[PDB]
Amino acid sequence: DNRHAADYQQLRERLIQELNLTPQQLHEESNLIQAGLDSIRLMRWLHWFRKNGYRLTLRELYAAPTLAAWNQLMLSRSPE
Repeated sequence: DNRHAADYQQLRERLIQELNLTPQQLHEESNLIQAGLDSIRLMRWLHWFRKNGYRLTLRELYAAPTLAAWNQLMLSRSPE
């Protein structure tokens, strides 16, 4: 779900080619550790969130490794 969160869409739009994932392998419920998202990607993305002041910690992206989680961590801490 992306309204202001549409910023995350660009994170994700890149994320598709980042591991070279198929769209059927990369929808928001798709597991990122399952797709093989290395921790550098994981740690690269942290800066990309905090870029717009988005609010999450990488510990949460490991805990629930799905695009949806990283994404909803924006909306669930401020409705946007």
